[PDB]
Parts: sequence; structure tokens; C-alpha cells
Amino acid sequence: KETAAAKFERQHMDSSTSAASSSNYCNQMMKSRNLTKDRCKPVNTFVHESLADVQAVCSQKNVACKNGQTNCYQSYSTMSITDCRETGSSKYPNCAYKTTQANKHIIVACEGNPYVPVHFDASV
Repeated sequence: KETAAAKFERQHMDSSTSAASSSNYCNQMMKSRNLTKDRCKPVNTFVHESLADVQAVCSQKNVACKNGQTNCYQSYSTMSITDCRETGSSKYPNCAYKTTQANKHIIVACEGNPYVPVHFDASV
């Protein structure tokens, strides 16, 4: 099956754009990355940086994850991110999202060898 690392890339990486460019970004991306296949995922974050810069976070500031696990890492620098949140008119299979563009530090959980991001925890 799809690896955790690959799933992280599919769910969270968009190195092809520097920022969301319109209000329809989330609607398009949530669908195209297959995040609405079985149900409307209620929230998701896309990161507009190189994969290498995001992988590098696993060697940055170790912090506790929201759930208490201690394999989380916070980026030293802010990154370009897009937050997608389900709107009131969202109804499967026509999932609908509000797009919010921001520059924040990211917190990811890392696993494996190579040690890479497998979960997006938070932006701060």
C-alpha cells in the first residue's frame, strides 16, 4: 500500500505553487489529491515549499505533538501554507472548502529511516 511518507506528500505538499491564488484552490486540491474520495475530510493544510525543506524539519526543534507524542518537530522558519476548512455548504460528494493563505511555522511528526514527515500536526 501507499507508504506513510508518500501519503504525507499527497495530502500536504504543493511545491508547484508559491501560494493559493484563488478562493477555489482548496476545492480543486482536496479533490485532485483524492482527499474527498470516501468522505469530506474536514480540515487539511498544504505546504508551498520544496519537499527537501519540509523533510529537513525532522532535524529541527523537537516538541511534543498535540496528542502528547514526542516525535514532533517545529520548523525554525515560517513557511507558506494554505489552510482548507470545510464550509457550511459542503455535502458529500460535493465537498466544499474555505481557502486561507498564511505564513506560519509547521509542526510535523517524523518516523522511519530515512527519518521523514508522516503526519501534519499543527501550524503556529
